[PDB]
Amino acid sequence: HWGYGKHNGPEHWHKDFPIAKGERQSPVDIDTHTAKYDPSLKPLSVSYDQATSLRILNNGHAFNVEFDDSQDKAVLKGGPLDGTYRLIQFHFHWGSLDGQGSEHTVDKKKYAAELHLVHWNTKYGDFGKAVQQPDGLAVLGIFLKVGSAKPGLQKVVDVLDSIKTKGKSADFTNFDPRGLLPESLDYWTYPGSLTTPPLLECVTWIVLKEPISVSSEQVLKFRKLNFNGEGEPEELMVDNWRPAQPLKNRQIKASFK
Ligand SMILES: O=C(O)Cc1cccc([N+](=O)[O-])c1
Ligand SMILES: [Zn+2]
Repeated sequence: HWGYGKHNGPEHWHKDFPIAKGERQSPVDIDTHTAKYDPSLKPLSVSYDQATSLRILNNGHAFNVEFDDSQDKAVLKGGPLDGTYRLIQFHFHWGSLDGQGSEHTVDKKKYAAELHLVHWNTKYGDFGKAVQQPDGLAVLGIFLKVGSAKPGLQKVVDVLDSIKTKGKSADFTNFDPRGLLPESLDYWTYPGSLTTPPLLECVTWIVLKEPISVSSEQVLKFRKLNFNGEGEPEELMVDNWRPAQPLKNRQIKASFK
């Protein structure tokens, strides 16, 4: 099955998921000089005051912080979006070293990590139906750089020891994702895909310009996770990022001047 190695990594995914070579794949490089300011874009509305996290999961590819998405409790709206998109989970992608890890790049710059807050369009009723639609998901992507610690991330880092290996979960209630957001909500947006199989072309991407800062210690704890299951040969969970894919016939739009 797919993963991030030599033998099963991104460069192989097309064999089981031919949409890997599609017209609207993600991530992409954001060429800041060619992304045009679009005055018709709105401010993003991130409403996470009632978000109800339930659990954290090592799925063997990353870890997921999961939310109760059975009511409109944590929603993303506005920005480039029509309608209302409910938060279901967040996760990250990161590197073996601070010089890589992000999926999107900015003028070819790779950040140490990238956070993805995944939301589904309520007009499709559930996640599984939403991923079948071109406007089914909105993913908010936030870059991480290494510097000052992010106090709001620490709760997540400290639970990771309990989900070291693939298939482990742990209760993770009352975590507030507002603590992961940067000051500005300036963004780039473009139409794209999931960045892991099945790579479905169902995402409006909203990538924030301003990274968050996390400490070296925090990211080092991400890198102590394992791709393998309990008791199997240890292979550190690092470099779980898909590289930039061809932009093809897409425009990246900027919310800011
Ligand atoms: O489980 C998976 O890898 C598929 C999946 C599910 C939800 C979000 C995703 N994304 O690319 O942001 C991908
Ligand atoms: Zn992701």
